[PDB]
Amino acid sequence: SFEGKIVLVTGASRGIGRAIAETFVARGAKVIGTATSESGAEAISGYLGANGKGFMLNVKDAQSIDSVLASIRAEFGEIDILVNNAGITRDNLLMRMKDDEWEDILDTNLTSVFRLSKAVMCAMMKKRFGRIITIGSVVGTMGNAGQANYAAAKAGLIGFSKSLAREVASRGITVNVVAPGYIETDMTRALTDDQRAGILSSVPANRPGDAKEIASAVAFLASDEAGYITGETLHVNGGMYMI
Amino acid sequence: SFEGKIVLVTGASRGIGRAIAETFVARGAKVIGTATSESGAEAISGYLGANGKGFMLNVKDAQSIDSVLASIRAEFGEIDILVNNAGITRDNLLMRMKDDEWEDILDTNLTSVFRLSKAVMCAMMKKRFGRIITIGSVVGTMGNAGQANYAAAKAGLIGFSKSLAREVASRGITVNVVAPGYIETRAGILSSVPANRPGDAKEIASAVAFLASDEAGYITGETLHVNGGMYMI
Ligand SMILES: NC(=O)C1=CN([C@@H]2O[C@H](COP(=O)(O)OP(=O)(O)OC[C@H]3O[C@@H](n4cnc5c(N)ncnc54)[C@H](OP(=O)(O)O)[C@@H]3O)[C@@H](O)[C@H]2O)C=CC1
Repeated sequence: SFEGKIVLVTGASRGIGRAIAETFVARGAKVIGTATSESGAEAISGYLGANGKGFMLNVKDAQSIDSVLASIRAEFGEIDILVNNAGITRDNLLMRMKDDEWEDILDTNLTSVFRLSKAVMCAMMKKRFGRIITIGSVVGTMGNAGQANYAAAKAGLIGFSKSLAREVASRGITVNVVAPGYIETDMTRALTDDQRAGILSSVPANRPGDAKEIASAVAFLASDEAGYITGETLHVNGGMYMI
Repeated sequence: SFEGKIVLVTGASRGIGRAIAETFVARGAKVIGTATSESGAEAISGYLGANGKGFMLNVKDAQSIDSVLASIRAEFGEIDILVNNAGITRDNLLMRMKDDEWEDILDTNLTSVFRLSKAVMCAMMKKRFGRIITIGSVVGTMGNAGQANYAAAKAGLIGFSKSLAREVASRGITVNVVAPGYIETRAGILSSVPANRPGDAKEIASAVAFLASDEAGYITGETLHVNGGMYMI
């Protein structure tokens, strides 16, 4: 149960993000989800109801971050659990990878983790409790052709998390990463059956993952039953990669 | 043997970068080292001698990168072996680390690997041979307090190399990372090294040299840990 916990979930409009926010709502938390557009911000508030609210936040603008967090501080309070789920893919083979594509991935998926962790953990330290969970990817451990930018960012937040964990572990704050595998989004249900079966051939579980299965893992690491788990990567990929 | 191969080592003024550049010269290659100062550049041209040359290179400047590459391709030729070694530290506990310190580590230690690997790989693919080695750090794997920016960049270049290795493995190019531990450039950190001694700069060079050789054509997407037991994977 998360009765009393203030939970921030970046990128919460759909898929993993929404399933994460929906899980915390059902377990008694005050859940704050973000989208990149005001329409998404208001769409989050609709399905969050009275238990939470949606905000428009861009993880690449420090001004947008100071505003939303202050807005969160006024109408809700200090964040107890931060779930970094802002993240995009800008696929290309390296010889075709443009600069802005590399820079966009590092600012959206890696620098975002540094900036939001810096802003929430001052309160987690004085309250001697905190949870910082970032959604990485199996690509960060396994690598993948055409996603050198993506894998660099997803692996970078692991080293970041391990370093931050060592800094704050003695103050009741744990910093962890959930690494999803093949999860069924709407873009999953939109590729050809030839494509679908191709990825499944490398999944021993012989099925795509479900967004709530990532939410279950995020929920566990955030629960108070995981105070001794810090600097860890929890892989949820159905056996696609085994570490 | 490295006869007929052209090597480029970024950041080869001193320490690990120098030992790497000197090792490739000692095994028959034509070597180019880079520094940020025209000072350190002429220092590299000095110790390389008639078998190599130094260049001033700022990996955060795209004009500097392309200019040095043009010179190398005109004076020496296409680069066969890229050793990514440019790197800096600006440590701070996270709530004390200003955004500039996070920016500089990523731009210098991570984005530099993407820029120069991309710039050299087109010729490597046409030759159907290539070696890309990036000097990482034990910190990128074990993590370290006050070094979240350094660790994130060092961990990120491993995710980069794994993906790139999958892209070019079939065309005779391998992409690997050498991860040093405690290398002498207190005893409190030597208390964490079971070897009970610091590593030598040339001990990293021997690693890099092994990966860059034709004997290591089947090693790709791998991190070789040279740390004396500080971390074990
Ligand atoms: N020392 C250790 O224990 C460890 C070292 N490493 C890494 O391995 C390498 C060891 O070399 P080390 O002697 O430690 O570090 P150096 O003291 O040799 O300086 C690192 C190199 O980076 C170059 N450099 C700095 N900024 C830039 C830039 N903006 N553009 C291009 N080049 C730049 C420097 O050139 P100049 O001489 O012009 O500054 C120098 O040659 C480093 O990359 C280090 O991070 C890995 C693990 C631990």
